[PDB]
Amino acid sequence: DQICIGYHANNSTEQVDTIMEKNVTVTHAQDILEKTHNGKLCDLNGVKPLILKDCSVAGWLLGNPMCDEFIRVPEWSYIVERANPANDLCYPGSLNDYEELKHLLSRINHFEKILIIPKSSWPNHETSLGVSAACPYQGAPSFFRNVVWLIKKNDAYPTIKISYNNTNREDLLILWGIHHSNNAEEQTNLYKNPTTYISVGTSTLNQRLVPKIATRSQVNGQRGRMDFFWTILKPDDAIHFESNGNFIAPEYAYKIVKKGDSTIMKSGVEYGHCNTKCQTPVGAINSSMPFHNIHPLTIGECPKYVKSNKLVLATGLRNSAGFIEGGWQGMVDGWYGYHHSNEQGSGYAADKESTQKAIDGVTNKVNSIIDKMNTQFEAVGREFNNLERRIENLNKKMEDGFLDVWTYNAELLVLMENERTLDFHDSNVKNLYDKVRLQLRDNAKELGNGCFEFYHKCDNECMESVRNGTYDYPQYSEEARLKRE
Amino acid sequence: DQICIGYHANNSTEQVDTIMEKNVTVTHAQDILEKTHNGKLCDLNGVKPLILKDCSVAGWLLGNPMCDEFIRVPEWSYIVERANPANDLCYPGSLNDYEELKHLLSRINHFEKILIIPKSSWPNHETSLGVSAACPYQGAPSFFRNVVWLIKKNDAYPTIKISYNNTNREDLLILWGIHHSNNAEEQTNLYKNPTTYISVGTSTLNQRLVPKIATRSQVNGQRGRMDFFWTILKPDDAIHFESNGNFIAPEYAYKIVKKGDSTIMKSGVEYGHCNTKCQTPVGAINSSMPFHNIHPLTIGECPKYVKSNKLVLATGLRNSGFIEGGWQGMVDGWYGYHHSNEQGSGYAADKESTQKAIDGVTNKVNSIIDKMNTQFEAVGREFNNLERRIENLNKKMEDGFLDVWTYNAELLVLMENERTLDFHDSNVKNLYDKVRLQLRDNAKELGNGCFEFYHKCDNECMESVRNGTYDYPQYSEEARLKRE
Amino acid sequence: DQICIGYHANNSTEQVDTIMEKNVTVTHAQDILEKTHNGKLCDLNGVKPLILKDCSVAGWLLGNPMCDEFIRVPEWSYIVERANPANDLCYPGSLNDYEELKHLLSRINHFEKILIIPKSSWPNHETSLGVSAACPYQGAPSFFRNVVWLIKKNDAYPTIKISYNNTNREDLLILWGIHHSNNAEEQTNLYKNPTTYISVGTSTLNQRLVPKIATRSQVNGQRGRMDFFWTILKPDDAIHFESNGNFIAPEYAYKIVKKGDSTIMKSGVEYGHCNTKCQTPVGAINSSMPFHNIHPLTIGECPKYVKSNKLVLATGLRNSGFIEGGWQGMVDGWYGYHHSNEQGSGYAADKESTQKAIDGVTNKVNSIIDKMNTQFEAVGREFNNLERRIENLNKKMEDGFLDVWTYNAELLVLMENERTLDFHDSNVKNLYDKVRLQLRDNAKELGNGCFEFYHKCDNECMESVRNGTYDYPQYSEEARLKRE
Ligand SMILES: *[C@@H]1O[C@H](CO)[C@@H](O)[C@H](O)[C@H]1NC(C)=O
Ligand SMILES: *[C@@H]1O[C@H](CO)[C@@H](O)[C@H](O)[C@H]1NC(C)=O
Ligand SMILES: *[C@@H]1O[C@H](CO)[C@@H](O)[C@H](O)[C@H]1NC(C)=O
Ligand SMILES: *[C@@H]1O[C@H](CO)[C@@H](O)[C@H](O)[C@H]1NC(C)=O
Ligand SMILES: *[C@@H]1O[C@H](CO)[C@@H](O)[C@H](O)[C@H]1NC(C)=O
Ligand SMILES: *[C@@H]1O[C@H](CO)[C@@H](O)[C@H](O)[C@H]1NC(C)=O
Ligand SMILES: *[C@@H]1O[C@H](CO)[C@@H](O)[C@H](O)[C@H]1NC(C)=O
Repeated sequence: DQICIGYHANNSTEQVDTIMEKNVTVTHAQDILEKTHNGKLCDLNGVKPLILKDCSVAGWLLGNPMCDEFIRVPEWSYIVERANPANDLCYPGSLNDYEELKHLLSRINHFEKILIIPKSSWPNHETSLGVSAACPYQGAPSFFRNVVWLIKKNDAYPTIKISYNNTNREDLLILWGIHHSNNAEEQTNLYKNPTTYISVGTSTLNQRLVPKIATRSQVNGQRGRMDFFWTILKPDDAIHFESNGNFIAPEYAYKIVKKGDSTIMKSGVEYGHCNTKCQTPVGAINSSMPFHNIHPLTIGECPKYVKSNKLVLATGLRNSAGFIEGGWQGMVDGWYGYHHSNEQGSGYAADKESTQKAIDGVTNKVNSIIDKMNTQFEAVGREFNNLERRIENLNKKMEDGFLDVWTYNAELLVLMENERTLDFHDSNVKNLYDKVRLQLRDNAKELGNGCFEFYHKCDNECMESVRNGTYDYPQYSEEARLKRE
Repeated sequence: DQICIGYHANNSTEQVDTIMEKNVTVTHAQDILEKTHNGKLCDLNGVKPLILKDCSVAGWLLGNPMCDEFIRVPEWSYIVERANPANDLCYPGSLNDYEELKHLLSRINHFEKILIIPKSSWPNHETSLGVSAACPYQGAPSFFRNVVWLIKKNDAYPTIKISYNNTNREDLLILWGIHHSNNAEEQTNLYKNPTTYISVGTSTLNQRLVPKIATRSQVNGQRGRMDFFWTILKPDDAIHFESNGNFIAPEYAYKIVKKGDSTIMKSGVEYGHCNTKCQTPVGAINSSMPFHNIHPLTIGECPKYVKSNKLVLATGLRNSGFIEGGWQGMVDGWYGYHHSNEQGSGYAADKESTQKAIDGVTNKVNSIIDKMNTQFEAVGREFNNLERRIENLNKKMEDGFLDVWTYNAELLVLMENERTLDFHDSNVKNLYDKVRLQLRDNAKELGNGCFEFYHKCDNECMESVRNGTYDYPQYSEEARLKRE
Repeated sequence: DQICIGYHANNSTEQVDTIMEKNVTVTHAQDILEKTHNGKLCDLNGVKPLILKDCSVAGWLLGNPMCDEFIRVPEWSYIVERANPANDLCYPGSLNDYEELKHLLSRINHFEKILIIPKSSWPNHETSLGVSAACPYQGAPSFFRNVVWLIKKNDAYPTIKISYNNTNREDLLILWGIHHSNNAEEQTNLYKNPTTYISVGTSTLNQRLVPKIATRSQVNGQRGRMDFFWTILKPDDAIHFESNGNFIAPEYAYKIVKKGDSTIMKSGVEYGHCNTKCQTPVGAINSSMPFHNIHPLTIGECPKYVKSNKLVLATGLRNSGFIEGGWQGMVDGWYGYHHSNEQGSGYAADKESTQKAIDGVTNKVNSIIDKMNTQFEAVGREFNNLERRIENLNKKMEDGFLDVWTYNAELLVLMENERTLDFHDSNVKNLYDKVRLQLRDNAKELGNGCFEFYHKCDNECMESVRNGTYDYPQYSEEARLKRE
């Protein structure tokens, strides 16, 4: 007749690795790595992205004829540009500080196109003949919609002096430009004056733009260039333009309210009509998990990116070395338990108030690991041009350096803490074995099989008494002494 | 008679968290995070900062007539500016590469102003009428002091050619400027020449400045602009100027000796006459702790910034077995003995086990604290309105380090608090098993962490249990008779 | 007569630290810090570096007469420059975006010089008279090899109009320049037109360079300057030039194909005809270790730089318990027994317990090593003197990761070293308990980790305890008679 102390077992094929042991098969386990994404672009904390479809920020702002998605997205959380946007700056040219404009325009609380300078304001200039084939609507010469290309009237280009005073109590992104002619004849056939200039003036702005007339290669059919510039006119300031020619003048402008920053996501996944806290270029994540293996370029309150394919914590115990050779599959109601063998019956009876302390403790470990990184911050990817490659490497080295920090720390944490969990189970069961012993030492033989050879025949009642620690060895003393000497 | 094994307890309400348990009351604790700061701007490693009051670096450098208060301080460690300096450039304009000059001048080991180009070097030119309302000394029209605004003399502005050969064995910060007019009438009225230029050339510098005459909105009453430029002249180089107008000419210059760098601190906190190794915009830290939560924009050998409000390490044993009782009566050691015999009762601590634990617990805390080995660096924010991308790259960096340090500092505390509390438990068990091995069968293992002496033990054999000098033969027969 | 439980000891003087215990001498150890290099510059993953001996990238790209080691390498993994290169721009001047060109040229998969504008293309200009004493070759005036300094012919400089269509299926790096003359007399002597220009135009380039005729300081004996500009002409694009004068015309251009990035290294070390995955300026690393203390500025897949001088993990046994005592005589194992009987005294080891430990501590060391992500390709970057703020940003990042990696590594060693020692203590105690249950009421627990056999035990009887097959009945009555 004997009683034994044991640990739970099940059908789990789940494996965890530890610092000193690999491919340990455990009963229960929880992966702290989120590997799933919805596959759709979604809203970020309630606000909808500005999905410029085959358009660029420059083409959308200046008003490329081919771009016809609604300018009326009043607020956005991030801009979604396709990589290599199809339609951008139809007339060959540039936009100064495109990348800084895009950054400002990444998250905008209020975007309202207003007309600041009417086409009626150019009485001595022609507003209808500033078109090019390169910028084409329905197979006809057209131009940028929100900017005007002014040419001569009656072989004359009288000097322009104009001003717009922002009266709107809201900042204004005003876009203007210069046309670079290809020859002196082209200069005198669109403008009339040979030497030209553009002056732009605000409180912060002093500009002098002179055309560069020289032979250039042809892009989109034209050997001339249009270089655009921008400023943010403050609530009560005036912008002053002066030109004797070569002026792509502002007609429309944009009201800007700037509160918060984001990035331009480059992706092709469709808007899924959803909301998320974390947005990847390939999908969106809904998770409290601490780490993720999806995409480096994430926007929102996102998990930390690591290179791991799996990060399996151990929420349970081993499946079938120590004094207790194996696990009892038949035990169902507890992790730690007793086995009573006597004449009345032999069965498995688990010990709660030991399993319960274990399940709460291991659960708190998992939750402490998951929640103590509530350091989740708003973060984004970035964009740098082809003459900022050195700054790009700083970004790559920072992003890669943080990756290697988390990947090493996370895996070691999993390996270190999983070992402690498995030994915490081995320590917990010995405390049950030691509690049963030290209460019946003389009456049973410590076989070391995890079992005690009960010299005294114990009924089902003293089994529960041993479980409750209420075994009186005087009550059962001599029946064991007869088997003893 | 019986002898008991147990641990110490006290009045402390200090609570610590482990990775597996929360709100665990312990006898002693240690927070490894610093929340206390001086509340004053102290000197950094012996050097007093350059506190500019309602002054910007540009206004202090160029000589804003309202900014001349801090003219003679030979060296400094960091520059203190208010968030919105009120004086700055009286005549509207700019200073090229301002934020790089600010960085260069954040830590200077020698600054001295010298007269490089006297006002007597400008005959045939006028040194007296270059004054504006925007720059005001005692309500009177004035202008920047360290630079000169030359204007025409006798309705003529002769082209001037001037050179300065630095001879001072130290580098010279030379500033100069161009005045952008507003109309052709303003130009001729100030400099008879209509088309103008400023050529500036050193060994490293080739500069051509031509004025931008155009209408602009007004600020500080003037619609014109003064764009300023600077260069560092190496100790045996010369700077060569040439202009036919619009030349804001250097009069004074500064000897620079830069042997290190810091940043500009934006703060209005008063100057306390103190010394510190770590300074924040809100105060100074002299802690040796690894982590801190005072301010992000620290400057110096500072702890690591974390988002925690508390980081409490367990240095005690009150909570977290079959010995589940903590003796509040024991007042001399962490682990100890309790003897109950017919002679009396008493508490006595195991000094060996207690001191071994104390020195080990103190090493665990000292390991975490002293292994940090922080480096010196400054965390100022020094990027302009068209440099926002670099500004975010700094933000993601210093926020990415926040998340690394906070997550690791928190778990380190949780992880090592568990080991500490189980270190205490196992140290208790070692005392129990020590006592058990001596009393093989001469006493009964009660199971509550105590032993029931079968024989009778006086106070001196109780001391034999403490000293490991218990004689099993002496009480063996007496105890054997006690059984049955 | 007695059997015992203990651990192995040797001559090892290796000292490690734990979180609670300092300077503990162990039997076996392993340092996870790499502290050695080969002292030579090696190939990076099978690709030779471009070693510009006392040459700058400008002096090699432009044809400095003394730097003109024409390319023998079609590709390179990184560029090795000296700290202060000695040749560079012989005629004083500048190269636009020099630091970004050095990033692009830092790793090149294929590089081939080609003649794009033959000197036969200039029939109305003098291609032979453009030399200077600033650029000397073999005692004679020379100039840059890969560019032509066109001057006037027959007191006439007709406006230049030239175009080069790229037809090479590869991108072309083209370099041109502008000469800044010192006076109007010099301008009319070398060129004839007094007001000049240089227009350069591709699909992505619109440029207008005008000379800066002004007095400058004398560098390399010349007060003139030559400012060079570069572009990358895409495979089916044309560059267009137009110059009134002051034109330093492209003669030779370079084919560029670019597939990776790898910084420029400043080292005086000599090439060693070797290959590595990790390179430092001091030497090259051949390590699988997680961390290193060799040089901050590495290139390749490298361990992590830290400030530590040693990161010694413990794989041994000594001086971790109350089964204390080390047996120097117990070779051939880590855990085992000491048998003392009339037949003699000897040691024996528990093979299964020892092997389970050496495999456990081996995995611990290999887990700390293998979980390292072997980084990526790496760099030490370079910024110029008006970019000191970004340098500070790069400094903060590199120094920030140091403090992160050092602290995490050091404390990881301290934490895992404690439990490695406690792993041995608990494994020894498990052998003690295994023997005690076989020796039930046949010996007495002395408490020092040794069992005094009540009966008399043979040599083979001792072996039965190790074997796990000790018959309590066979020696039952003898021990009862020895217990009085
Ligand atoms: C652990 O299991 C995986 C999956 O079968 C296997 O790839 C790996 O080799 C195993 N680890 C060891 C040490 O055998
Ligand atoms: C711990 O203590 C604080 C203060 O009483 C209490 O608000 C908090 O709920 C407690 N946390 C837990 C898990 O009991
Ligand atoms: C624009 O209008 C406001 C109205 O108060 C006026 O103060 C201002 O002078 C104008 N701003 C200019 C010319 O900068
Ligand atoms: C300045 O004076 C010294 C006197 O020896 C002279 O060598 C040096 O050339 C001068 N510097 C310049 C730029 O002329
Ligand atoms: C130290 O002990 C080992 C065997 O344990 C032996 O091989 C080695 O030679 C000894 N080292 C020295 C310096 O004596
Ligand atoms: C540990 O060993 C080193 C080298 O012998 C010694 O400098 C140091 O003082 C020792 N540490 C302590 C706490 O004794
Ligand atoms: C260059 O050559 C090809 C083939 O003749 C031609 O199609 C192309 O237009 C040329 N490009 C330029 C910019 O001249």
